[PDB]
Amino acid sequence: EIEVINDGTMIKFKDVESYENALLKVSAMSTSEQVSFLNSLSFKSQMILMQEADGELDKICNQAADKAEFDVLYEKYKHKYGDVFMFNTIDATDLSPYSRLVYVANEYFVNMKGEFMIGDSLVVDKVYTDFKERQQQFTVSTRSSVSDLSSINEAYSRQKDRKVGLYLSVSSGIIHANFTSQKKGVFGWSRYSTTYHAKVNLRGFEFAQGELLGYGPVYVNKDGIPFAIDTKEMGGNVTKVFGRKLAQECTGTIEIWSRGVPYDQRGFATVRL
Amino acid sequence: EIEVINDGTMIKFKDVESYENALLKVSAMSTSEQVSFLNSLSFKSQMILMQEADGELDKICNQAADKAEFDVLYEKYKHKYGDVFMFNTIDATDLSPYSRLVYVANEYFVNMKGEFMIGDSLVVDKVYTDFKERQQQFTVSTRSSVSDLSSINEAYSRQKDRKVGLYLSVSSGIIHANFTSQKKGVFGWSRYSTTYHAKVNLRGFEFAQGELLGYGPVYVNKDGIPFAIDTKEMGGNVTKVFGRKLAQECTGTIEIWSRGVPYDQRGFATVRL
Ligand SMILES: [Cl-]
Ligand SMILES: [Cl-]
Ligand SMILES: [Cl-]
Ligand SMILES: [Cl-]
Ligand SMILES: [Cl-]
Ligand SMILES: [Cl-]
Ligand SMILES: [Cl-]
Ligand SMILES: [Cl-]
Ligand SMILES: [Cl-]
Ligand SMILES: [Cl-]
Repeated sequence: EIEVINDGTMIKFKDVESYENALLKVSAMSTSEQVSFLNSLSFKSQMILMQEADGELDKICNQAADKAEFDVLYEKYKHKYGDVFMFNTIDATDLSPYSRLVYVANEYFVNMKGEFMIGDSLVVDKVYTDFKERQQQFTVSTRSSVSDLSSINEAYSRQKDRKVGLYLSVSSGIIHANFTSQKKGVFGWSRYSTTYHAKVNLRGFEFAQGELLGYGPVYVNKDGIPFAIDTKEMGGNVTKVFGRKLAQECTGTIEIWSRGVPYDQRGFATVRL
Repeated sequence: EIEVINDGTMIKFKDVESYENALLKVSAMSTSEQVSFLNSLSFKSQMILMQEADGELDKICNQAADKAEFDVLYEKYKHKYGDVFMFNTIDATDLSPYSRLVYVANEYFVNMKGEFMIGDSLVVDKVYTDFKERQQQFTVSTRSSVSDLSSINEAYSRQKDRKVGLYLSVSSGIIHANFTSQKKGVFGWSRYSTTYHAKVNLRGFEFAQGELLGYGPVYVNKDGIPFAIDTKEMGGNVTKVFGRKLAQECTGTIEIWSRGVPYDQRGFATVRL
């Protein structure tokens, strides 16, 4: 038996067996079935609040005309849900509220204080102290990592058994590029030959164009001119004069992929030279 | 003019113009053309050493019968190249030596001490203090991150505009699962409905099988039995009784992907419950 006590503010189970059984039966239902089974019991659990919280976040993203308006709405939203729920302290672009619960499926029966009862025993369910405790791990290593536009002068894409990079530096107006590629073997990562592919869009820039039809290498103006680099097969450590600076600042973006790293998985970087 | 002095141990350029020109012309050549142009000058540069270092690492991976033998070979290799070159201090599976040079294309002309000359001026080229200084960045954010088998009880795949996760925890033998999914909007990440896909291979495990043909939910033995989970469309925060422990330890692996995150980009995790 499931009993709603303390004027619809507490779920009480007969014993451990009743609780574990109700958890299995309720967690196996569809969201609508769960919402209706809880409506049957006239009990608002943390799960019903999560439905509401998620519904309200989706509506805030739809009514907000601009960032400043969203910021006003979202501050009120966080204040509203930021006590029962927890927000992402690592990535501030992740807007969603989170359960504080370690034993996640208990969300169906815990109340607004994270409580439920087994007979005369009160269970204050196990919670995370902070969001960082939930995502905490001893590892630094990942299967895959691809750089975004917040990476400065360094673009990479490390996949499961192939890596590619484009590293930029500048000495007296001369821009140096390092094209890199590795393959995962039985003993680890080692350099291997590949074809490099880049998409360069830079301001105040001259490209060090390679020899073509017996003309060049020559500095070709690419000031705000997007262009592509599709090399021939080369080693895993290629060093090149990438170009020169025409102005005080050389800004823009770079994208890098290879024969082994597909365009979809290309690495990005903002250029500041 | 390019002049090899101090009995083939130093490259001397006439002026800055000669150096910048030779750097452009040499960096635009093919690897073989560069190796031959340097052989023409009877000068061994850091570039020729990198060719040798890379060639020797590839040969060590081919002659090593096992890890312990490689370890003996690779210790001697590191000692040999670990002064002129730099090894990866962050990822120990990355075996390759690295240039200490900031201005990478200078590898063609720098000697074994990272030197070259402009007339009577000696240039001790700019180097990185440590490997960490080369990979150093202020950002924590990436475009893409996928967990590997070193991630314990948490598998994820965060792509450019879609995320998926499978988080496991255990309370008194009852295993709790959290299936998560987010989409990137104009204001950031928010929850959205998707179809989840998992590949589970666990020891000492009973799966909490959902209702099928009016039978269950029921605990089905999956002790060392690989099996798949292909859900129907569900929200971005699904909580489930995943199963139960049959023994003292529940170990194995989990793989997670979704309708938005393709199988290729599926996240991994080792399970220890
Ligand atoms: Cl009452
Ligand atoms: Cl990006
Ligand atoms: Cl400069
Ligand atoms: Cl090209
Ligand atoms: Cl390849
Ligand atoms: Cl001499
Ligand atoms: Cl992996
Ligand atoms: Cl346990
Ligand atoms: Cl299934
Ligand atoms: Cl989708």
